Amino acid sequence: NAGKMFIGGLSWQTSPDSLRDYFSKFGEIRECMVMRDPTTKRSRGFGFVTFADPASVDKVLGQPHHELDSKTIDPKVAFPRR
Amino acid sequence: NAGKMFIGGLSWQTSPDSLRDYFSKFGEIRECMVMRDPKRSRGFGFVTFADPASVDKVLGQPHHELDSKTIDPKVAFPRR
Repeated sequence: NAGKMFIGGLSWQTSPDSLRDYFSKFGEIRECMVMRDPTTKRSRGFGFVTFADPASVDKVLGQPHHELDSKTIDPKVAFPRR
Repeated sequence: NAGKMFIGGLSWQTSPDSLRDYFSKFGEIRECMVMRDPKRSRGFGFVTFADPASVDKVLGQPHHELDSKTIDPKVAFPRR
């Protein structure tokens, strides 16, 4: 549904509060989660954000660069299928 | 939480129902979900097993394949 985004490339050290704190700069956030890639303890992880205002997604995508915990992260519109 | 796994590299071919059918052979599944990237090659799948034991059966099988693609199921530790 609306307002949801899937984010790739998170540092292995990025916490959910680091993910929430960065993305709060484009709007209020309903739900936020980080999932580690366990192939290594030093592997890039994945993030999920659910914005309160679905216009927040637009604000995110209008940036050319996104950086978090010194890694370039890759926010995408989420396309879930249960 | 427990009993969760994720799979990368899913083709557009693979339906959520196909993913569920694949992993149900290792045990009953509570949740199953696919996240596509539309850009023409590989999305992500998420499965929640009823019983954590089912994760051990997936990981004790060394080679996995789904809809022509080798897949590499991994334990998922989501943290909100």
